[PDB]
Parts: sequence; structure tokens; C-alpha cells
Amino acid sequence: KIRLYQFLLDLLRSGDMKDSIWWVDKDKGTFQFSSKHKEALAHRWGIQKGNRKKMTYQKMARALRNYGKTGEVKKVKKKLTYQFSGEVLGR
DNA sequence: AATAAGCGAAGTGGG
DNA sequence: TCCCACTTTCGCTTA
Repeated sequence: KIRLYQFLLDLLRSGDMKDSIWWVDKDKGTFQFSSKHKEALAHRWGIQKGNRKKMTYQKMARALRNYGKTGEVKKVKKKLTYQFSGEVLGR
């Protein structure tokens, strides 16, 4: 089963939901969600995972918070903005 | 108030 | 057994 950070990285690379997520500075690995269209992306995550309940952005962002310690994704101090680690990016 | 972003014990998967 | 990698529930804080 795909990991959340890889799901997001693949979307950014493919461009398939450009109205829900986008690079801010791709060289730095910073990206941002759409305030109005992020829920459609969260829904896609839950369906790809086969989860029992409908996925929400709040539940997806909670999983993102859990990467804070191990470092794969860090929250940036700008609205709806995150940053991948160089390690995640280099793969 | 209404809305939104952000934060942090127990259940489910698949090892 | 007991960790993985989240998921789900529920409530709180700030703007």
C-alpha cells in the first residue's frame, strides 16, 4: 500500500489534481493545498487506500503531522503549506 | 456567531 | 508480541 507522502509526490509530478495541490518552490520541495478544493484530494487518498470511512482533509493532515518527527514532510509556517525532505525528493 | 486552519487516546492493517 | 503506517474520534486553540 502506497504511503501518503508518496501519494502526494506522485500527484505533484503527474499534475492530475492541479486545482487541489501545487508546488510553491519545487526546488525546495514546498507545496500547498487549495483551500477550496483540498477535500476532493483527501477523498481520493481514502479511496486509494480502501479505508472504511470517507477520508477528510483534517484526517489526512493529521497523518501529515505524524511525519514531523521522522522528517518526510514538515509543516511550513504558511497556510496549507508543507515541505518534503530532500530524502523523499531524491527518490 | 460562523468559518477555517492547526493541534493532539484508541482502532485497523499488514506484517 | 508488538511495531507499521496510518485512521478515527473528539475536543481545544487561534485568527
